Amino acid sequence: HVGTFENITAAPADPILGLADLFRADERPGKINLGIGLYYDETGKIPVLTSVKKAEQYLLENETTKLYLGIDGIPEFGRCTQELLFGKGSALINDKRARTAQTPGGSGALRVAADFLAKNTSVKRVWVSNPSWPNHKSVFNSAGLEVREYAYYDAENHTLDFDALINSLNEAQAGDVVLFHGCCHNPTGIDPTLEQWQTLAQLSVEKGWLPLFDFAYQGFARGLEEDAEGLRAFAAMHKELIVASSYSKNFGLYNERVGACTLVAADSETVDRAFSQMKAAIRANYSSPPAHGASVVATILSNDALRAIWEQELTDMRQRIQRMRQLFVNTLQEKGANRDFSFIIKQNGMFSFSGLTKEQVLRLREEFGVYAVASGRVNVAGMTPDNMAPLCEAIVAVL
Amino acid sequence: HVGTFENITAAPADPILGLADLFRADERPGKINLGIGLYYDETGKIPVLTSVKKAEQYLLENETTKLYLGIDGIPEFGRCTQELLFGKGSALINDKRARTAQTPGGSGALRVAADFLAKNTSVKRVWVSNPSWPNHKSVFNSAGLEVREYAYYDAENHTLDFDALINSLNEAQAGDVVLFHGCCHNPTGIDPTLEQWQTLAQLSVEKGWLPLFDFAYQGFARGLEEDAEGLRAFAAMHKELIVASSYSKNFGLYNERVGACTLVAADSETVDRAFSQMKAAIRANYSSPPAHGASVVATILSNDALRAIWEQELTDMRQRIQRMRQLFVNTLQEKGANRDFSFIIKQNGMFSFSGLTKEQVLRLREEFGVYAVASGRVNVAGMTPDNMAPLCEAIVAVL
Ligand SMILES: Cc1ncc(COP(=O)(O)O)c(C=O)c1O
Ligand SMILES: Cc1ncc(COP(=O)(O)O)c(C=O)c1O
Repeated sequence: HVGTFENITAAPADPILGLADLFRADERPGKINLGIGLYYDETGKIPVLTSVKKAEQYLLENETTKLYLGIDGIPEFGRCTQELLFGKGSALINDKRARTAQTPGGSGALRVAADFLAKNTSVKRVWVSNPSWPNHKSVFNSAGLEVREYAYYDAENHTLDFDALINSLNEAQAGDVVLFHGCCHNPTGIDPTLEQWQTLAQLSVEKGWLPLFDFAYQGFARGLEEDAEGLRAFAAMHKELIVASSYSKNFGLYNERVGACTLVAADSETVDRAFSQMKAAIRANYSSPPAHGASVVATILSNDALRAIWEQELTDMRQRIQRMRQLFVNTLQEKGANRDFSFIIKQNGMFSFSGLTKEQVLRLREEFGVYAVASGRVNVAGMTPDNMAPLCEAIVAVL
Repeated sequence: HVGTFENITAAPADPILGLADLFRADERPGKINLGIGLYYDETGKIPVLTSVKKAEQYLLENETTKLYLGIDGIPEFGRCTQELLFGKGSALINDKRARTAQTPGGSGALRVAADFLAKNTSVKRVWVSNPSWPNHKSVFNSAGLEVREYAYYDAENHTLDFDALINSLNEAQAGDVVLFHGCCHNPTGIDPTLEQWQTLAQLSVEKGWLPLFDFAYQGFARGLEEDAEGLRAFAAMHKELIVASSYSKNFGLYNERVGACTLVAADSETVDRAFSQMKAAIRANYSSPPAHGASVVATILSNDALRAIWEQELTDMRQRIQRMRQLFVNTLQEKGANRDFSFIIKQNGMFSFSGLTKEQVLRLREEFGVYAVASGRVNVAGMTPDNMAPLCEAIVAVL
C-alpha cells in the first residue's frame, strides 16, 4: 500500500531547543550557552538546590508506595500553590473559588488550560504579547485556538509601550483570552508597574477578557510576594481567571516537570463544575501527573526549616543574576562597546533583549561559539565572572 | 459581563478513578477494593520494588543536575525499551527503523500518538476492541479521531470470539489504525494465541491497516519475551507500526508516569522525518518528560545486577496473581457457588472478567463493601489470603 508515514514533512527546528542541540555538539572548548533559560552558578554548573537534595533524601527513606496520584495531583501541593499565588489570607481561598491541578511543568499547565477552553467553552482567540515565549503559539494552536498578538515592547527606548499595548487590546472582544506574564517577561524582562497592572485589571473587567497568567519566574524579579502583585490585583477584581505556573526554575527542578494550572470562577459551585471538565482533559492526556518533583516542592513548602533554606537559595539566585547584569554592562563599556547598554540594568529575570540583530547573533555562534536566541535574547543567568570577558569581547567584535 | 464558565456541563464520573474516590470515602470496616489495576502483595499493600529503591538511592547520590531532558527523553531509556519490545538482535533495531520517545506513562504515549497522527497523517479512524480500557476512546477523541469498535470477547464460552473479530474488522480501511493489546487484554484477560497473532498480522498487511499496540503489562502473562511474541509477529511483516508501552505496572512506578511511544517506519530516513513531527507534538504538550521515573527504569535495565533482581520481582508478582486466580476459583466453589468460574484460570494478567451484571456489581459495593468496576472487571491482584473468604461470600450472595 501507499504508506502512512511516507509523505510526512520534516519539522522545523525549535528556536530554543534546536539551539541547545547545536551547543551540545559544538566541540570548541570556549563555547558559551546564553540560550535556554537555565540558572548557572558562579562556577558555570547547573546545580541541584540543597533544599531539593534534602527533600529527595526524606522521600527516599519514607516513601512506601508509588500508587497513582489523583488526576489533579497531591492536595498539599495544590494548597501551597494557591497560597504562593494569592496570599495566605486570600478571599479566593476562603470562598473556595479556586481549584488547582498539578501538571507536568508550566508547559503542561498551558496545554491543559488550552484543551480545557477549546473543548468546554466558546473561546476562539488567545491574545499573546509581541514578543513572547516562542512556544506559546504552538501550544494554543495545537489545541485549536487562534492566536493574536498585541504590542508590548518599544524597541527604540527599550521600554514598555503602554499606549500601544492598550490600543492593540481594544481589538480583543469579550470572551477572548489575554495572556499576561506574571513577572520577568520572556524575552524582554520588562514588566508593568503595579499602577499599570491595576489599569489593565480595570480595563480587563470592563472589556470582558478572560485573563490567563503565565507564572514561570515567581521570585526572580523582586520577591515571592512582590512578584505576585500584578496577579493579585487582577484576582481582587475578576470573577474568572486562569493561572499556569511553573516550579522548574525557582526550584531548579527542570526535568522533573513540576507545574500547576489553577482555575478561578465566580463561586465554588461553578469552579467545581468547570474543574470537572479540566480533570477530564487531563485524563485524556497523561491521566495523572508525576509525583517525584511535586512531592519535593510540597515537602519544602510545608516544612518551615526546608522552606527557609529554599527561600535563601532563591534569593541568592535572584541576586547573582542582578550582579551579572551590572557586571555585563560595565564589561561591555570596558571592552570598547560605544552603545549604551544601561537599559539591561532595568530588566528583570533571567533574560534581556540585547538589541543584537539576527545576523549578529549568527556571527556570535559561528565565529565565537557564543549561543544566543536569534531574537537577540540572552540568558544573563548563564554569565559568570569567568566567561564575562570572552563573551563581551565577542559582542563588541560584531557590533 | 456573562461568565465564560457558566455554560459548562459537568463531566461524568470516571468509570475507574471515580470508583477509587468512593472507596476512600466508605466508612464501613472490611471494605475491599478490586477496582483500579494496582498490584498488591500478600499483606494488601502496594509496595515499592527493591530494585526501584536501589536505583533511587543511586540517583540521589550521583545526580548533579536537573537540567531538562531532550524532547524524547533519556537516550538509554529508548534503546532498552526497543530491546524489550523487539528483541536484542531485531532487524528493526539494526536497520534503525525505530525511534522511541519517553512519555508520561502509557497514557501519555497514546495521546502523543493521537496528536501526531491527527496533525501529520490522513488517519481519521481508530479501531478499538469491545470491551477495552475505557480511556482509549477518550484519548483518541481528544485529538478529533473517530473511534469504532470491533468484536472481541465471547461472553458465553469466555474465550476470544475470533470469527466475530475477523468479520467486525471487515470495514477497516487501508490507512485506518487498529489498536491491539500486546498481552493481558484489559478487561477480559483473553489474548490471541501465537497462531491467531500470525493470522492477524497477515490480514493486517493485506488490508493496509496501521497497527498500534498498547503494551501496558509486558511480563504479566507468561514472561517478558513470551508476552511480546504477538508484537514481533507483526513487526516481522509490517513496514509501519506504533507501540505505546508503560512501565507503571511491571516496575510498580505508577505515579512517576514512565512510558514510551515507539515509531516504526519503512527505513531510517522515513522514521527520522516522522519522529521530528512527533517531537513537535510533544513540544506543544508537556515539552519534555519527567526524568525520575525513566531514570530508575534505565538504571535497572542497564545494570546486570539490578535487572536480575527486577526480573525476579516481576516473576514473584506474576506468580502471586496466578495463585490468587486458583484460590479465587476454589473458594467460590467452597462457599457454595453453582456457577462455574473455571474460565478465570485461563485469563492473563491482573484482571478477571467475572461476568457479573452492573446490578450485581452495585449490590456488592453498597451491600458488602466490595468494589469492582461496573463492567464486572475485578482486580485479581487485589485479592489476598485474608480477604478471599469474605470476598467470595459476598459474590455468592449476589449470584
Ligand atoms: C514564559 C514561560 N512560560 C512557560 C515556560 C515553561 O516552563 P516549564 O519548563 O515548567 O514547562 C517557560 C520556560 O520554560 C517560560 O519562560
Ligand atoms: C491497556 C492499558 N493501556 C494504558 C494504561 C495506562 O497506563 P499508565 O499508568 O502508564 O498511563 C493502562 C492502565 O493504566 C492499560 O491497562
